[PDB]
Amino acid sequence: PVDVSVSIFINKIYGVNTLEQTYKVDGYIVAQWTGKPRKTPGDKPLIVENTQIERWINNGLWVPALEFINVVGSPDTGNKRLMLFPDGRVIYNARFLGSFSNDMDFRLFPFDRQQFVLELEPFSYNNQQLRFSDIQVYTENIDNEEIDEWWIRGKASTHISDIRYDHLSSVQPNQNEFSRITVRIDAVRNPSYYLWSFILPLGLIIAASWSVFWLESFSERLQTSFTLMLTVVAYAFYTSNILPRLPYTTVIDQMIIAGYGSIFAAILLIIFAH
Amino acid sequence: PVDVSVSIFINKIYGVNTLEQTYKVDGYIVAQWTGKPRKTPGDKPLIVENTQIERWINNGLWVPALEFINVVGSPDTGNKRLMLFPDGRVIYNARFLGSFSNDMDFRLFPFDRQQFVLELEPFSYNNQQLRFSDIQVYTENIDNEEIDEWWIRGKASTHISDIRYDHLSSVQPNQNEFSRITVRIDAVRNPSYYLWSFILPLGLIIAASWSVFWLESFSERLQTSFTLMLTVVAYAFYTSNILPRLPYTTVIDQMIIAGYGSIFAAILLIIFAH
Amino acid sequence: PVDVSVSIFINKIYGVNTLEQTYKVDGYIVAQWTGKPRKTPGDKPLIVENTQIERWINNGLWVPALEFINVVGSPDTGNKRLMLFPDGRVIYNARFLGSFSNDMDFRLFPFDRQQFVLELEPFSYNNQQLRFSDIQVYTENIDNEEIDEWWIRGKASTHISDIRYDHLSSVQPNQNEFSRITVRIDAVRNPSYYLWSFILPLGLIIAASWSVFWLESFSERLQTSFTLMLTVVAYAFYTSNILPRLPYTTVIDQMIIAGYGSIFAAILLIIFAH
Amino acid sequence: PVDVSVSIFINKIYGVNTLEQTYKVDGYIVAQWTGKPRKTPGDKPLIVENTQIERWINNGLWVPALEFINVVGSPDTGNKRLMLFPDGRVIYNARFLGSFSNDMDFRLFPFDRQQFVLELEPFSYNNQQLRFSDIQVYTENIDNEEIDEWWIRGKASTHISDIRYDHLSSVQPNQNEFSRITVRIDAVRNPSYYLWSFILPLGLIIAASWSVFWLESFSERLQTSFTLMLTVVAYAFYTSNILPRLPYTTVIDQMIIAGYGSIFAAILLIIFAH
Amino acid sequence: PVDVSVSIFINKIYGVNTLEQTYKVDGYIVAQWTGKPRKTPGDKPLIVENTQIERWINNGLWVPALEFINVVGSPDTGNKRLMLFPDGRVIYNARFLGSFSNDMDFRLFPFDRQQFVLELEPFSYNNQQLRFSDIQVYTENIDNEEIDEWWIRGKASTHISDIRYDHLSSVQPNQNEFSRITVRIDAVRNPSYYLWSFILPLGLIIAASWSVFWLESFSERLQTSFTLMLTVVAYAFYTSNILPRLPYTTVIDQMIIAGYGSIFAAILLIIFAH
Repeated sequence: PVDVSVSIFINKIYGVNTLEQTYKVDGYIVAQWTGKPRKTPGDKPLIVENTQIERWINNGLWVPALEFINVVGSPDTGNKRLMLFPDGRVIYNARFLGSFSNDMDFRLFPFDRQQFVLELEPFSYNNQQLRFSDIQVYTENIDNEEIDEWWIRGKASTHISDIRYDHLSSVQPNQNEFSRITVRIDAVRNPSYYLWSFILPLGLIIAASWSVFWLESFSERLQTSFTLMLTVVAYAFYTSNILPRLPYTTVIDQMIIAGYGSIFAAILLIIFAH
Repeated sequence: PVDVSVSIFINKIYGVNTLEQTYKVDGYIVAQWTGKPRKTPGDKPLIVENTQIERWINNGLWVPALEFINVVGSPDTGNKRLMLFPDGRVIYNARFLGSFSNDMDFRLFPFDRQQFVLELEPFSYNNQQLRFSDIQVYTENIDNEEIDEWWIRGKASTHISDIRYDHLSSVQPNQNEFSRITVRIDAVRNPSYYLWSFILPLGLIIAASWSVFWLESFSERLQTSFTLMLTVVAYAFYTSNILPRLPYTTVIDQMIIAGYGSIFAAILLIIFAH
Repeated sequence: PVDVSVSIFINKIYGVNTLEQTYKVDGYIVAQWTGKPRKTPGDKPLIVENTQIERWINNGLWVPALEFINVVGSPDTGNKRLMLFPDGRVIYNARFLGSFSNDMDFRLFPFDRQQFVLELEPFSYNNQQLRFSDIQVYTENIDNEEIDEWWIRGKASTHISDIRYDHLSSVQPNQNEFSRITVRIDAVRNPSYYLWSFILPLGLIIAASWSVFWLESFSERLQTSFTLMLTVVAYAFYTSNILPRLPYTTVIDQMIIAGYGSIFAAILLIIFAH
Repeated sequence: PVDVSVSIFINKIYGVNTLEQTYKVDGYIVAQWTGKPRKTPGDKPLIVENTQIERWINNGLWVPALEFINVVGSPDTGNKRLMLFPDGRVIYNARFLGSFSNDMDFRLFPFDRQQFVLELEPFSYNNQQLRFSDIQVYTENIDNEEIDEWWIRGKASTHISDIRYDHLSSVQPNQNEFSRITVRIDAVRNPSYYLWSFILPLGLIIAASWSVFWLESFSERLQTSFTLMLTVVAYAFYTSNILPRLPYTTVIDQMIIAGYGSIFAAILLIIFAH
Repeated sequence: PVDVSVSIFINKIYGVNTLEQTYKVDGYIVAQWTGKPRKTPGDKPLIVENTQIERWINNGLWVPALEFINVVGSPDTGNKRLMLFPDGRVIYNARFLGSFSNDMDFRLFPFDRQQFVLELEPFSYNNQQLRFSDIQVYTENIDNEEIDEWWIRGKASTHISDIRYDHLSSVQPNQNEFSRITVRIDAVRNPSYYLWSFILPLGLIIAASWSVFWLESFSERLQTSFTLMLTVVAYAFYTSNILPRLPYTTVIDQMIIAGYGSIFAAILLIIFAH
């Protein structure tokens, strides 16, 4: 089994779409392994850039195809480098960009602590043919940065495991477990914008809804309550465009439901009084 | 006729757009068949990855093109593997991602029970040239998962049938029936978000619309009724962006129509009283 | 002139964007012609699938490029088949998907009767080099189906004509007329959704606007009339997102204008009374 | 210098996005020049279609790359034809589709008179190596047509000029001026939809805002004025989605500002009266 | 180390999306270096256009791959020219178009002064193999232009630095520093549209909110205050669609918060008075 040393450098993390539950990671991947010795022209190592790499693969060079498990669509791979050394070591450099997905729960939606997970795996070579030696993840550009509305905390966790694929067991009986690399980056959402845009004005709405019981009337009090109902509907307008359609309720959703319940409680209270 | 054994592994199902009536399925497809024996270098089977596969096809290797019938656009095929064995068996591995479409009725829109259908078929080889032996669908990653707002129930149904194409009968008189694989995954929509976002607040609107007949007046009662009309129009705003434009009416649509009818009934009632 | 028999099979028609005045047609195209006899290996016809077709074109095989005249962008061509027969006949099978455009008038917008037109034409071969023998259009999948909000009525009309190109007359003086195939599918819009979503509620708005003259007041009547004005503006909100920006007025637009005129007529009437 | 005769045929002009200030032009381009005589098989001219053209370029054939200067993104080039004649003349036919951009001022926004400009230029050959002889633009399909909301007036202007590039002066000292073709099509916007959708209802709003001074009250007059303020805000909602963010003000924008000023003038007037 | 002289010509800067914090730069890049002397056919320099360039790279020609560091996605590279001179000098011309990103702070959002940064760097060659001699940036087309809503001030700053990559230190111990070119264009936002669209009408809202204390009542004053609350919510609707979700507050956001605070201050003031 060929031992492959991966070095994932995260250039930037952007495009975090909470509705689609996806994010875009740009960076470079450096895979290194030792193969058969070769006689390159000159004692210096020879560098193969994009396209010229194929001629070498048609000649018979072994280059693994390292795919991303949790990618959405084909990754937008840019330039590729294949640096071949006389001794035998091969260094494969490539720039990747793709949309990655995660579970991404939203129980505490303004105060999310989500993990950006990159899963890397060979497409066709199992651990009896290709083993991952180690990975160092260099998240130096975004180690402590306020990317989008997200705070990156700490370093990036690295993990190497074996994944058994039961769909490949019928075609490959004894050898179907694949070496997988998991790269986890813990991210904390910045809650400031939601704090001054949603929670505080809806709190003012709740206070104004409490303030309707100071009238010595019944009809214009009803019109006031339905004006507040229209205002709460207005606040529920641009609520579903910031978080996905979740079966559970979040803080903004419970505040909207509390506003609806407060208005309807005022309605039933004045109807019971009448 | 070459017998081809397919093994569709569904990695994830996502992007279920109810307006477009489409969904995105990501996964791998494993086609296996036995051909002529060949002398690979070494007794071990030889693995061909993306691109190097073509050289083999130019040499004269028979590799079928398994298309998706119900796909929207070209599928975003990633890496491909062609694992050739000395004996003769050929294993074709490929990763697919495309937008698939189904009939997808919405009679009970918050309580949908839709089927995600994948149809697989050879493009050019009929059942006199290529027959599908069997398919095992491995939906283990999403067997019981809350993907998007959808619940996957049970396993995946497998079916192999023959499809007669009458447009190919004029060019191929006696041999125009094609072997087709249908993969059905039954999905149940999670109704919780709609339950606390649409039905309950519109029920409060209906209760408030009932509550207008407690006024001893005529003009401000009219202004109250038109304020409620504006509120129901506001609720009809973000109604057409969650389900497609259907000839029939659904539960949210009947609740909106009931609100409109209740307000107009109040209008005609107070006009008849005056 | 080579006689080419086309057989267009319409798999589905979807994505009918009335704002862009475009629609998406998916299906297969079967072109058949007789060329020089050839000695294929074996008496059976030889099938060339995607990619391997080019090698044959580099060898010198004559394969026409049948383009779509009214397409928007490049068509998303999937798999291609080239079935070569010993005798000489060549059958060209290809799967096409593209956005097509038509004139698509909207005088009676909820009750549209539009035609989906597919125009097929060789790119480089005129009728002195390539003539279209006949076309049979097999619209069997959508012969009577409720696709989107559209009803497909009857069969598909077929037509073969010669198109003179005056821009090619300066470079080709005597031979610049091209054989063109026009495929027309008559479609009827389903008016039910608009009937229960726009016409009926706006009729209720018109009735409520008539109902303002029952007040014995002047100021709160004015406030009622401007509340109705705000409601009509709300109904004009999600009006321009369902049909394109047309110089003429349609039924929804005339209903909105009638609502505006009714409110302003009420305003001028009460001002004249005062 | 090789004299190249261009013949641009405009099939259609569509997708005029005023916000992006871009438009989509579909059509064919016919470039013709005379080169070295060649012995084609047979006295008839030989036609090279897409792909087979490259083999000829690898053989050493001189085919210029005619780029579009004002294009947005890569043009969506479809089929290409290279018609080679025994004598020597070469005719290059290609179908282009791309997003083009212009200055596109909006001083009189409902009554725009904009020019659709296509700029064509060789990428690498200057006028010491490639000169444009003439261009005839055949805008016969859209000579007098109501495309989108735009009226095409007259024919298309043709112009051939030399463009000096100062960025190529350091690498090419004496020869850096390039022959450029400018194709201008004058377009007039159809003002009918805006006339019955924006100007007339906002005029009714202005009349109703004038009508507030008929009340013998102060509080409900204030509530009426703020209802009209909410209506003008509603009309300012779907105002910024039809024209881009311009430093200057247009007719719809001045009408909105006049409505705001009229309401605030009413407010200050009644406050001064009180 | 090969000295490479770059000449970046900025054709246009457009598509400045403040929400995505990205912008689109179109233009041409001219890289020039001196290599081994060659015997071209004829004393004149030989021009290689797109595609034919590869044959030369397969022959063994050294052409660097100059990537963009801050690009979003793959750049939409169009035509490429490789002009080879007898002496030895090679001129590489290419047209690039891609989405670039910057830090792009928005402390003074209507009065932004942002920098459009283009970072250019070889993908595989370090400064021991490729050194950047100089860069001249020719921003002559947009030197003083009102592109979008942005004013370009002055010329473009040029900078050449060495970037040490610590992720390449494990694979290349002593040689991992790369020559980088930074091109900065200072841009000033045009504040006119925001000045007459947001600040002035919200100032009128603030004045009207001050004007509520002129009523001798309590209930209709409350209804007036909640009508103003609904108007401020309406103004907060189309506020989050022009600037991204920032942790800090900007001028429009502070004006919205001031309106909310003024209305709630009026509410608490009249409640304290009652």
